[PDB]
Amino acid sequence: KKIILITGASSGFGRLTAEALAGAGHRVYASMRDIVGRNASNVEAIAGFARDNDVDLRTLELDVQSQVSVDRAIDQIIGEDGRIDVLIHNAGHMVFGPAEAFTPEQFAELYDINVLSTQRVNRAALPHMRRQKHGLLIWISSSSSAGGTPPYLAPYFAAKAAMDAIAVQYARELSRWGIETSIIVPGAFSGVPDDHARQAEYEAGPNAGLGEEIKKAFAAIVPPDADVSLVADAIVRVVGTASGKRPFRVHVDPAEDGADVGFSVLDRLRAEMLHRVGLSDLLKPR
Amino acid sequence: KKIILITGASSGFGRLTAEALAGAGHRVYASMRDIVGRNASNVEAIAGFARDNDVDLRTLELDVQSQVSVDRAIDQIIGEDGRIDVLIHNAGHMVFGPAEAFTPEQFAELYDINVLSTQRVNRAALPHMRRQKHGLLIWISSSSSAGGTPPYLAPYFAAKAAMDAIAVQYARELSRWGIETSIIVPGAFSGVPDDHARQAEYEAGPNAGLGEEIKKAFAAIVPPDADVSLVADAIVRVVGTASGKRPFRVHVDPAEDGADVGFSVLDRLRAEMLHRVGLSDLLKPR
Repeated sequence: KKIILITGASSGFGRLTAEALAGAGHRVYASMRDIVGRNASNVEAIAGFARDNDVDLRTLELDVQSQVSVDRAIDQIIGEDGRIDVLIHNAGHMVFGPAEAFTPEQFAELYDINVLSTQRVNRAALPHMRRQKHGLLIWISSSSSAGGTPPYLAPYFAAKAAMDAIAVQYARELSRWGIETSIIVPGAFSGVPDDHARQAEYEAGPNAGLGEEIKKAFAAIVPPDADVSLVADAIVRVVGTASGKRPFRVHVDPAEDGADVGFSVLDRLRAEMLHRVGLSDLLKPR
Repeated sequence: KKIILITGASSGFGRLTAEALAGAGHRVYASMRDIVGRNASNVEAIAGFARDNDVDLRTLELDVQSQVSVDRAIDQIIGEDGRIDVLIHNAGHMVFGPAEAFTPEQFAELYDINVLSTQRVNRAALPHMRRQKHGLLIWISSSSSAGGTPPYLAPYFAAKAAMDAIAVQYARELSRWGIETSIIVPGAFSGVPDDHARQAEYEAGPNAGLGEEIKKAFAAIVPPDADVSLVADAIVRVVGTASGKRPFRVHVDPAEDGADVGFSVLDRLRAEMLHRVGLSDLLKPR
């Protein structure tokens, strides 16, 4: 029985994952921003599930955009439980529109939400996990960072691509500390540009209709019975695998956009390089 | 003879590329920050080359971290020449150290320099290129976004990974406007963490010596005669290729870290997806 923290768990993969892990008997902290306001109903929904099923599912206020918020929440868990066994980076947020119409700040904000968030959380949690010389980081990545993708989500896909690159780096840099990494790669199963005038130029020029054309074409390739719970069940299986035998990436992509193939080539090239330079021990947590 | 703007051209690939393009007879704006202070010598070096060789190489103040700076510089070129035929995104900056020891702001700053920079420049330049219905964006990407890589450069590799994802998106989103894209993928041929205490923990724990071990192991695989001018010559060749027949990516990687293989798989999967959804026209500028 593990102590687990998941970020951005108000709904989506985050929430089903927190519930499935708690179903598997773990002590699960399902964290999220603004539990008194914006997420009050989600808190109620999750709390009701936890009591109805008699599982150790707890909700925790954790705003990943605030270091002070993050620090407080990590201190609560450590003061209560002594450690974190599994850290699940899931907080995220996407957008749609012509990249040119998104402002520089918009891209920055996206980075904040999808990447800087993980760094705040890691900088808070990692000191404790490093003292244990043991632990598992799970990152919810995205098939888009190495598979076929639609146009019109650039600030989002950029941030996710950076997030996966960072996950990979930590995997190596934490391995001598005994910390394991597993990256979940979900396929296809939300803001817009602030520059309305620029977007209107796109709509009246050669890209007229492209936005809707993209949404429809990409919706159409998702199997109608594709279920987001597949991701939660992949995660319960990772957590339930013996230490040292966890997969590095798990692909859950009913639309089969190819990230399984892309990443398995990238993963192979990256390992090849570490063998080549005499650093193959970084491929395997101590 | 083309009108060309290159960012971050004070030295490095940027500078040799500006000189080679000017050698090929183009009108080249080699832009950079702070030409009166920090880059005054670089300005002198470049200006001396231009007069000695009698080439149309011009230096231009352009601070990619300032929208006002960017706008001014683009207005100067357009007021002088009427258009930009080739836009070369090259401004960049790297760092080395354990990812945990870099602060959230540090990662943000890196993103600013390596990604938000291109967005400021694109938002300024693209309206003009779109009116022409013609033009070429060249991005200087990095073998690290799809090849074997060292640990200890996470904020940098993250930013470059996002930058490549963005380049790919613009390639599709600009194609109906007639704008071509080519991405240069240079292999191996500089700040540090602000959190000294955290870095000192890494140095005294299980990652003792890893920093130097990485620098030495990765230096050793670069062929001693690998020359950075290979990149400049690849770019002159792209620019000199007929419109509509430019390669999408050009790999220049003497250490052979595998990004050629990684990207050619990713490129294939991405095209496959656009054919699959009926958007294959996005693969080919109008």
